Amino acid sequence: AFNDLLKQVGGVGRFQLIQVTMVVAPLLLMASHNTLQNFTAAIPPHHCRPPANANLGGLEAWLPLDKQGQPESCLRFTSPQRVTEPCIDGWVYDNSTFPSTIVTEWNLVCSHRAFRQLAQSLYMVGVLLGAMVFGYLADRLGRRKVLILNYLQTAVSGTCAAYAPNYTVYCVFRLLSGMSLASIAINCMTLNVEWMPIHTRAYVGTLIGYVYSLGQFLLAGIAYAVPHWRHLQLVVSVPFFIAFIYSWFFIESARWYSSSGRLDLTLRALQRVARINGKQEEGAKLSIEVLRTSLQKELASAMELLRCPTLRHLFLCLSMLWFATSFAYYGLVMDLQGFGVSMYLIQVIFGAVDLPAKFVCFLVINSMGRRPAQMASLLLAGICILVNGIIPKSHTIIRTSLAVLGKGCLASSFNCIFLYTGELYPTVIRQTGLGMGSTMARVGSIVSPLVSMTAEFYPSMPLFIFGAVPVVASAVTALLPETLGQPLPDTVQDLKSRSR
Repeated sequence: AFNDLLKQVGGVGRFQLIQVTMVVAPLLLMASHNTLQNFTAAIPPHHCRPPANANLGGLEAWLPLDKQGQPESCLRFTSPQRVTEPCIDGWVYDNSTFPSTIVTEWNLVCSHRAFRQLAQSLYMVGVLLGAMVFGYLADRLGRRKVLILNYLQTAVSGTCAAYAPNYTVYCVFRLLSGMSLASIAINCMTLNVEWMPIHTRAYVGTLIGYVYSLGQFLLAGIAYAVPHWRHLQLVVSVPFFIAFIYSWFFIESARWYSSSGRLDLTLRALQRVARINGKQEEGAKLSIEVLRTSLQKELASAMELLRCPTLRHLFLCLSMLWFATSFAYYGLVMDLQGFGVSMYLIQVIFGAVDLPAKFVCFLVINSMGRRPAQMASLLLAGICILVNGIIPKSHTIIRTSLAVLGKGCLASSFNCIFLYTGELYPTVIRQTGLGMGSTMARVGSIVSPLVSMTAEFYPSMPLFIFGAVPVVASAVTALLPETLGQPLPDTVQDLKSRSR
């Protein structure tokens, strides 16, 4: 087995530490890139600019007032103070907090407000495309080469977005940045796991969860330090140039070399790692014949998820769970400005709640089971979001606390569904099923900004939709079997025997 060779060349040695750390470091900026528009697309207060030929009755004589006494954002009087007209001459933006965003840069307000959400969706479209395209590319070219390309693409596209001369160019490059960043996240965990012993593989996924949580803190600090969107976009993008330079020194996974029919490449990688780990004597004992015997034994389709009636029910129910969790998650975390508290503080608190959420999810999963944990986390998240849509916006502390609880619950939902999905699918299709679940989540993050556009017509409709979907999904979990205390199924036959 390949695990025996890995233990022979050092187990979790110096090479594993160095390479895993270097590969995992860009996931710190992953959260910044995923939710950057909260700061780069922040919406400052705005109103119509008065006619140029007019002399400032003053500005108040030109602006109709809303029900709360504030000037209207999208209408001005045709004559100084009652015929209203849109902002023909543009808008005046309050620059006290956010001096420059893509909203102020390209006037993404009023009838053009939806372009802000379209840009977010196009980013998530790139994330979806990058998962599929670079998932195939990593298999043909290897994890190391694709990571090298992804770092360069992320650095170049993110920098180009910072220097975009118009909205269209910004969207194109944001989409390209999402393409490579999705591959970075996917191939970071594939490359690191393939170089780690099987009994340490769960720690790799756990460490990645801690890194993403730390990235939310990092975005808060960077955005607060760098308010200007062009500078902010640039500053989270150029670190990937550094990763691109040192990624050349990555060692491709010996397991991928063997699966590609290159044992001499497998041998060279293993001996290099043995040299780094101080196990040169063990590495010098390796040979193509030794590798051939060990990997002889080790060396279904996604359509079977729909062709098999037994696998179809699980796939459909899990797809709803994966979709809803992501759909509600990005519905909530991309609406930071809507809580009335400073977005930097909320971003900090949102990152902090991930840690107790995992601990509480860990406690519930092992005690009650995966199904009640998945049910409760989705149900409570939905209720929290739904109640947030009812409470008036003036109650900032209550609404923010509910949002934090809802965000923590959805983080627990993410933690449970990944573990639940693997124990639900048989070993023949488990990797395909986990990939299809992650795909459904990526679809949810595409749809979520689109639903957010409905706030233009009904201000509270997005929150109701973001809350209703997980509540419905919480009922879907009731159709799933409980996996706590069960052996992992191997074939679809095991699935039917378990049900019987």
